[PDB]
Parts: sequence; C-alpha cells; structure tokens
Amino acid sequence: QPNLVIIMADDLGYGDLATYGHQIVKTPNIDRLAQEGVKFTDYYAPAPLSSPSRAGLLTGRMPFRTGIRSWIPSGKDVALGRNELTIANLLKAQGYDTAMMGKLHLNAGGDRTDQPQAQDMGFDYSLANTAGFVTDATLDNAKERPRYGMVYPTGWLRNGQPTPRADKMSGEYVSSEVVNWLDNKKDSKPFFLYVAFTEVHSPLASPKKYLDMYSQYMSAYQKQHPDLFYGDWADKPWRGVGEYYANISYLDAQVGKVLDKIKAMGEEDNTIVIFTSDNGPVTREARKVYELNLAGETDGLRGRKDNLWEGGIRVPAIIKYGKHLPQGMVSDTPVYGLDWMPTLAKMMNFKLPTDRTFDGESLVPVLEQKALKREKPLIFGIDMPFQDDPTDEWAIRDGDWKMIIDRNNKPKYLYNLKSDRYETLNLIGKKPDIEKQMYGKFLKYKTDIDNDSLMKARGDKPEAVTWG
Amino acid sequence: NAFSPKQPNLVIIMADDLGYGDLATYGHQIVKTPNIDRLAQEGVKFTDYYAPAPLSSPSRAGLLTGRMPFRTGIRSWIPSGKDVALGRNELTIANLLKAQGYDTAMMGKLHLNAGGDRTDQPQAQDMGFDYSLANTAGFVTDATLDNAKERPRYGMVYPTGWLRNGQPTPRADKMSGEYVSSEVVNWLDNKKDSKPFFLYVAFTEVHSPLASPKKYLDMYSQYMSAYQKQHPDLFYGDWADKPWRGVGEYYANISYLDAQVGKVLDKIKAMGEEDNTIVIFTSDNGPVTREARKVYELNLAGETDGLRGRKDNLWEGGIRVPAIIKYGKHLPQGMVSDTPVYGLDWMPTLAKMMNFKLPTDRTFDGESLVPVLEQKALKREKPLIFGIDMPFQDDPTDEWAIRDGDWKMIIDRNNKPKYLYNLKSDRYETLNLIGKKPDIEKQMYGKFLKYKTDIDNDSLMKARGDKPEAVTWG
Ligand code: NA
Ligand code: NA
Ligand code: NA
Repeated sequence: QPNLVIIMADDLGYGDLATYGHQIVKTPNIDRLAQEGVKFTDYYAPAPLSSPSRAGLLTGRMPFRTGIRSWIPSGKDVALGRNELTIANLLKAQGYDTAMMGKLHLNAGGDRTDQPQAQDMGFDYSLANTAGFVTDATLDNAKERPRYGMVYPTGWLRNGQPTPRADKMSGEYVSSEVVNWLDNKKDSKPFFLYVAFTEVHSPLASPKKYLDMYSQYMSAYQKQHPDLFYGDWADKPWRGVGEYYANISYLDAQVGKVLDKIKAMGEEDNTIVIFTSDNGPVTREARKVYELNLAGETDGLRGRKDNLWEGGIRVPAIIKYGKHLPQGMVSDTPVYGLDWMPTLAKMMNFKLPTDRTFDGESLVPVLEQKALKREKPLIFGIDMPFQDDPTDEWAIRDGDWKMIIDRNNKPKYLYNLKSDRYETLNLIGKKPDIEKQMYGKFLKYKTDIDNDSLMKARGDKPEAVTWG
Repeated sequence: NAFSPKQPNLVIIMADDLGYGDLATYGHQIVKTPNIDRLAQEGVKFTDYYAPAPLSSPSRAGLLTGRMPFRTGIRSWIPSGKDVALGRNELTIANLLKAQGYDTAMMGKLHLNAGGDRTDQPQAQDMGFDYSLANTAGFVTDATLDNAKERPRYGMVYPTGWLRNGQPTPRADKMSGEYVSSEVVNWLDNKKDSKPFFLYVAFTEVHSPLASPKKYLDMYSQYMSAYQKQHPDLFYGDWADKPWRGVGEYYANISYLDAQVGKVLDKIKAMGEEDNTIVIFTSDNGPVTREARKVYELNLAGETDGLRGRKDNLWEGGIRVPAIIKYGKHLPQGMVSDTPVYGLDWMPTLAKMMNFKLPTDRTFDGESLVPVLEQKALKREKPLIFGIDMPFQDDPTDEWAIRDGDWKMIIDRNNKPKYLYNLKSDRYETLNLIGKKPDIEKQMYGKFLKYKTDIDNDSLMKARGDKPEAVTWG
C-alpha cells in the first residue's frame, strides 16, 4: 500500500522551471525529480485560478460541480461543497495517515464553522493558510512608510489552533513542518502528504542565498531597497526579474528538502510523488497592485493566470514512483488535474465512489507506454467578472481542437493547437463544421456539469459569480 | 384634509517597436547597447517621453507634423488598396527644412501611405525628402522567402521591394539595419554642397521579422532555446506550429540596431559635424512583448520596465518609449529628464532650436522643449493627447488617452471614460480611480471632449475636404 505525496506549487508557470526550458533559473531538485520520473509537457490545471484548480484536482471533478468557480471572497457562502470527497477523505477510509501543510484556499476562512475545514476534507493533521496568499501582520499593521522587512507568515492554523508568527519564510515554514511530521510518525501506516507551497504567489519572500544567485537581474532600485515591502510597491521603480527567480529557486530547495526526507527514511520505492502547479503564472503583465514586479514565463504560450488560453492553464507536472515508472520519460499526451483521482484509484488500489460523476481518466496507460483512449474532451472553466479585459468562461479541448466560449455561451475562439501553438489563428467563421461539432460537445458537457447530481443532492445549483 | 368638496544639421533616428525597457541605458539587464548608451551619456535622456500613438503609422505622422495623428488622416494601420494616407496638405519637418535650404533625405521605413505605387497619395518627395530609400510597408519583406516552395523555410531576411527615389531596387545584399546604415553613410559621402542636412533614418529594427548577423546571435546563446539552436535561420512565416525560440533573437536584434545607430553616429563625428548636428534618437511605439497577439508577433521579448500594456495599448507600456537628444556640446551632457514630453513636441522644439517659424494656417498640439533643455520647469497649457482607432481586437482596445499633470484618463471606443490613474502614486496603472475622484473625473472628461471636438473639427483636415473616418477595415 503505497504512500502518496502531492506537491502543489502556487502560480508556477509552464516555462518557470529549468527542465521546462527556463534559460536563467536554477531548479536542480525539480530537474532531478523529472530525470527520475515522468514529465508531462501537455498537462493542464482544471482552472486558471487557485481555488477552482485545487478543488478540481483534489476531487477529480470539474470545479463548478464542487461549488467553486473562481475566487473565494471573505465573509460569503462560497466553499467546497459539503458532500464533496477529496483524495484525503478516500485515503483516510483506506487507513492512511493524512496530512496537509500550506495553502488550503477552499473555504472562506479557518474560523468558519458553517464550512468544511482541513479535517472535514480528510486531513487528520494540518498546518494551514486558509487564504489565497501569505500575510505578515507585523508588516501590514506597521505605521511607517515605506516598510522594510521580509515576509514571515502570520495567521496560520495548526490543527485548527492559532500559531505564533513564523520564524521562517513560508517555504521553509512549510517544508520544516513536513519533515517534522514525517520525523514524528507513530507507526508503519501508509501516509498521504499534501504539500501546498505558497511560492511563487505574491508576496515573494526569499533568503539572501537565492537572491544573490540573480543579482544581475535586479534593478538598481531593488539593490538599494531589497527588503521593501510589496504593499509599498505601487509608486516605486521596477525591481527587475531577480526576486521572482530567487523565489523559484527557493521553492525548488524546499521541494528538495521534502524529497530528501522521503529518500532518507527509506520510502523512495514505496512513495508516489506528484509535483504540479495550480495555474499559469503572473507574468510581466500585471493586472493588480499585488501582481507587481513578477516575471512568470509560459514558454511562449498565450495568456497567463486568469486566462483560458494555453499559458493560463498549461502547467508543469511530474510523477515519480520509485523504480516502478519509466525514468526520464517525457510525455506529450494531453492530460489534466482531473485525471489524478482515477489514476491514483488505480495506482493505489482503492475504488472510486459510484454515486457521483468524475470527469477525468486514469493515466496508468500513459505510464505503461500505451495509448490513452479518452471518452470525453478536456473541460476548463473560470467565472471571473469585472476584469479590465473581460475573461472568457469555458474552454474545451478535443484532440488538437480547442474552443473558448465567452461569458454568454458564444464561441469566441477556435484553434487547432497542432498548427497554431500560440493561439494566434482564430478559426471562428472559417471552419463551420468543426465549429458546430465543438460547440455541440461544449453544450453537452456544460449541461452535464450544471445538472451535476451531487451538487443537486446538497440542495445547490450553479450560481454565477456576482462578486469581486 | 385636502380632498373636501551656419544653421545646424538634423538627424532623426527612429527605431521601430522599441520598448521603454529595451535598452541597457533604460535598465535592460541583459542586452548590450554600447552606441545608444554612449549617446545618452553624451546627451539628454528622457525617462517620461511618449510616442504620439501606440502604433507605427499614427505615431510617425504625429512626430513628423507636430499634429495629433487623427488630424492628418491616420488613425491606426494603413492597409493596401485603401485610401488611408497622410493628408495631402500636411507639412512635415522635411517640408519646412527644405524651404530653409536643407539637403533632405530619408532612409528606411516610411509607412505613411498605402504604397509607393500610389500616385494619388503623398510620397517621400512630396513629404519634403529630396532623396529617399524607402520601405513603404509597415514591415520588411523578403520575396525569396515568401515565394519559397519548401516548408519549413530556412534563410535570413534580406529586404526586397524598397524604392530608391521612386525606383525599384534589387534584393538587398545586407540585412535591413545594414542596408539602411550603408545608405546613410554613402549619401553623406556622395553629397557635394556645404548645405545643412536633414536625415530621417527610420530603422525597421526591432519590428518583426527579426534578422541579425551571427555575431549578435552569438552574444545571446544562453537565451536561445534548444530548438532555436538547432533551427537558427527558420523563417518566421513558419513559426506558428514550432517550439518557443527563447528571447535571444530579440536581444540580438536590439544589439544589431545599436550597431547601425553607431555606424550613422560614427559617420557624423568622422566627417567633422558633431558640434553642429542635432541628433534625436527615439522609437515610434511600445514593444511587442512575450504577449503575442498575432502570428507575426511570435517569439519576441520586448520590455516595458514593468509599465502596463504593450504595442496597441494606451497604458504606459504602449506609449512611453526611449528618447535621447544630443546637439554637440550645445546641450548639457549626461542629463536625465523626467519632465513628461512627447512626439508632438518635436516640431515647435526644432522650430526654436533651428530658427524657422511654424505655419500659422493650422493647429499644432505640442510645446517647445527648449525650457527642459535649459534646465527650467515646463508648464503645459494643453494636456498630452494620445489615440488609436483599432477595432476587432481579441481584447478590445481603448481609443483615447489624456494626460494632465500626474493624472491620466483613458477613453474606451464608446467615448466613455474607462480608466483614471494618478501616475505618481500608481506607476503601473493598477489602481483605477473611476468613481472615486468626482472633481478630477469631471475636469478630465471635460478636457477630453474639448480636445476631441478640436481634433475632429481640425481646420487643415477641413481645408483638404476631409473628415474623421472611423476605422472599419481590418
Ligand atoms: Na495559484
Ligand atoms: Na492582455
Ligand atoms: Na512600430
């Protein structure tokens, strides 16, 4: 009965790792992970934003089914559906020691008794940030302007209980917790770790070591003001790209610390490791005041975080399982976050519930070097109103064809991705019969999603996002 | 109960799609621009200079006439076979200097008419240039690659279809930057008179298609993808279905431009004209970034120093571009100015610097920058005005922007305010103040509508029998 470790990076772009082609950043640990496992070049997140993507991946269900369509606003009634089951829920029922450390972002806050929390979601141990980003209260509530100091996480909960201000930056705070929990394991029970790193989401916080690696990529202003709090960046000169790269290398190091602990404890050959990201990056294209001075890369792919174009949804993914998988295999088979649930059911020898719809397919055939026969197209969504450039709402991927649907059920884009990698040759009005086939397939999938039985069972309905 | 019953020479060097962040002297952390960095070191560098528009043709029309480009009949792109061109009665800096007795010449990108064959439209000669080697198009074509039968196609781009004094040329034996710089150098050699000169050197770099010699590609080998290294001369017409090339080819093209600017500047100095030549180096609009919107925009890497938007956009990154002026030792050397200035300012600035008078029969939008160069404060009597008429875009573009002090308002294509920013507190345009600043909103929208009416009812436009024509072509 194999252990499972799912390592989730935050806003990590498709081109943000050396093994995915980044020409500057040093990511030795994740690069080695890819060499020892299977790396996917055509893997997608279920959504181009944190909350629906994470909900999708943990449930095996298109996020709209689970009640999460985009951001989760403070004080409102948006959370993961009460009757939803996560990988953790199912593995607990198989007799697993379950734990999560880091970003949760599946409810409106840790103090909400009317909403599922980490334990309800199947994690028997948790060090959790319920929010979408790291806060340091000592920087937020500081009186002077400008504010100087590196960001140290406040407001996290260990097993539902308040914690002191961290004495490590977020990545180390997460990884030390993971290593400690593994150090203090009671028995020989199989474990499931969900290591949800907050890197590379704003606010970036990196130790000097990683910062020094990219001093060429810092602006003169950054060098004069390296500790400048991001809350004070709106009216300041550009910082360059080095702080972003530093943060990537810091993440890499903390991933390495988790992987080194698995190997040291004698569990390499018994542990399934999945490394992925929840959505495409924040690039140089900042849309919000909390998005400044970042430098995510998409390997040329169109769009970024928020967007249903490739660079918003295509993300790194690597799977390793001791010596049981082909080492250093690279797969270009189209796969996505919703596939993990059936994959792990098969790999870990548990049955999926049959009282609910799952959207994904087992990837075991891909790992076994066989064809993947996919019955359904890949389906993506985001419900993000009030954007300066209006977002689209749905995307469907079927073979080489990809259709993007606007916030009014109208096809806005149609691409053949094999002849148009960068989504610059819109085929709407040019391919009438492919248009009708793809639109028909969209309506059938949308209808199935909107009429989801499990969502009906909890007295819920698809609710359009009306909030910001 | 209620119900009871010796005149100075002029060289204007215009780069194409060169971004605000694209030069080392503007903070680029990778690219080597020794010649342009030196120009800034020897001159006045503006950090808050704007092009008149976020697209080639209206920007260039604006700069050359001192008039907001819509007044001149150019609102965005110039398609072939249509009637979009610089208005017939418009005068450029070249027309004015021709009448002062200048030897006037133009080399490189024109992009102010629908083609060199169009006898119904003003050409380079009509615009006041007595000598020209011109590309009338918005981009370089190499017919040999365009017409090649094999797919994919391999070969570096050599300019075809350029006109020397109205006449066809053979395919260039040098890539565009060198084709231009060589023409400039030869013209400066072959001239006989001691008449003052005006050179408009309109480089095609860094516009797609990129074309750079091996020397410059080698400078950036680290920044080339594995695929690029295996397929270095792959033709850009065949990039749509191929792996990313990395960012090295873009940097190479920047350094190539820099060397060609250097060649021209070296010639000015070598012929003994450094002390008596005004040199303006600028760009026509913001860059094409990693944010590709079109099949001809792939594998590019323009930088905006973090500023919002890019080419096409009215946000800072689409209109703020590099600008350097040098005039021998007549100007403060190594000066850096953060006074907001723009392309429409050049006409009255040069009128003062070069001692000619502006025509009194037409509206001009800019103001003389002589006070800035004399290290005094500049007071504007008009807002800075920008526009672009670009329909059918995937993310709809906005149409106007006005700038007054630290305040910037962007107007959508339905004539409605969409954004209001204080650039002093919000460099990155992320804090929209629409519905948060009632007095400022009223002041700025009022200033806009006044400026819009004045532009729409331009007298010179009326004099040639024209009107503002909304862009309905693609
Ligand atoms: Na995220
Ligand atoms: Na955009
Ligand atoms: Na241009």
